[PDB]
Amino acid sequence: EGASGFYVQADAAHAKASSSLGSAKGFSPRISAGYRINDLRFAVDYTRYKNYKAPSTDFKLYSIGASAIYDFDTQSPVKPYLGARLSLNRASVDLGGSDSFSQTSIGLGVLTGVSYAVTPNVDLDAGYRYNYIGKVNTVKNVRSGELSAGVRVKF
Repeated sequence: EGASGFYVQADAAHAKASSSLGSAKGFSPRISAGYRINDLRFAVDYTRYKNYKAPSTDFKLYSIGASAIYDFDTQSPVKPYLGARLSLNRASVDLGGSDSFSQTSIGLGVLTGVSYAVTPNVDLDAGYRYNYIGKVNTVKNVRSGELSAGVRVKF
């Protein structure tokens, strides 16, 4: 109805990916862009997961997501939040030097966390995301948990 407080955010994340085959640990840098309407934040992000240590079959995970988030007001620069995320997900496996990708899978996740306002234009953000990514070319019940820390600049 009237958009405002456009912004960009970068996060670093410790992640755990799981499936019916097992689980693995790694890192999940994220970049997003967004804005506020009403008291809601909307954002698009690109995330890419890598293993710390490569299993016999190494892989990467990629998503592009759309998030809707509610920020709780307190009497303070500390602001809890709660949200939901829809995503398009792919996996990668290296094959003679080159990545080869899986089909695309729709994912559904929850996000929560806390922001701190450093100044009226800059926030720090400590978060948890959980994503149900489902079935990625053969492998079942793919899911991830991510703990993150980032910076948001509302230009």
